[PDB]
Amino acid sequence: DPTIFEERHLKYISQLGKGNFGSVELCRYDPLGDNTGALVAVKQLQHSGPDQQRDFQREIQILKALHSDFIVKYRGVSYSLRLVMEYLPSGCLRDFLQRHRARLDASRLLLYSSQICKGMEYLGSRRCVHRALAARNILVESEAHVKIADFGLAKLLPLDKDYYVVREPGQSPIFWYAPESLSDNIFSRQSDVWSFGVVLYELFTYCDKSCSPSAEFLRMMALSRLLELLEEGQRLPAPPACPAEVHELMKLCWAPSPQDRPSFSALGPQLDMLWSGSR
Ligand SMILES: *CCC(=O)Nc1cccc(-c2c[nH]c3ncccc23)c1
Ligand SMILES: NC(=O)Nc1ccccc1
Repeated sequence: DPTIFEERHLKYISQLGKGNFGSVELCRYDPLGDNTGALVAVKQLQHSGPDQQRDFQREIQILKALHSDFIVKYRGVSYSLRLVMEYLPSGCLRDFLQRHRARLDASRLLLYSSQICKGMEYLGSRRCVHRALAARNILVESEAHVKIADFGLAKLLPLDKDYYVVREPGQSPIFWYAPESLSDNIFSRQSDVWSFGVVLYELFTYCDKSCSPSAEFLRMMALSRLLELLEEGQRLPAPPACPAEVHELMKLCWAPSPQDRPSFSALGPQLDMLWSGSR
């Protein structure tokens, strides 16, 4: 098995991020001990109950089974249990957009949109719901290439259903979630499409803090209140210089009824042809 990384050869470098039940660390897999080894990102749990340990075992199996240019690559595990992934050096898309705004044009955002869409299309085809999709957990491999990451809330669909219900949703951020998620804790590939709409909003505002989803809710008046806005048909406003056709795609992603939202398969070509027509 080349899929097993020895604890002793994973050299801690620094922390990339920390949740409440887990963290990701930049490490060097340095078996030769000369610091020529490759950088990897390593996820582990802290203060984890047995429930979280099982979830993490599933998460590892899910990520491992996904083979897409647009999904963060599984490399292996270390055995206590640690998930080893490729390191994507440019970090999360949210911060990247803020930092490099000036050198990213509409074309580039469409490229990212298209990559994320393909990624989500691929997920759907493995009957996986991501749920957490947002600019803060999409990663940047390069200026020309993003990938979906953070499968901490990802779940495979029941084999007899196209959605699932979660019993306790925790204290996750509400501004990316579809109404059926907010009202009944329902999640599906069609709720993912809603979330993708919010990601398009993020991309095309370059994740400016003053018009973030959370900022725009506060202006436009917690869980009960947002849900009421959405049922009334209120949506995030068109980003300042957003191409009309992108804004329209967002609004479709945010259809009240899950069955009226476009599929990722239908979004893909529409985004790709806006790219051709912009560049
Ligand atoms: C945008 C802030 C944030 O939460 N970024 C973040 C958190 C945790 C991990 C990463 C990161 C950066 N490069 C990586 N490569 C692979 C896996 C995770 C990872 C970024
Ligand atoms: N999808 C969408 O428009 N949601 C929303 C609406 C108002 C405030 C925050 C988020």
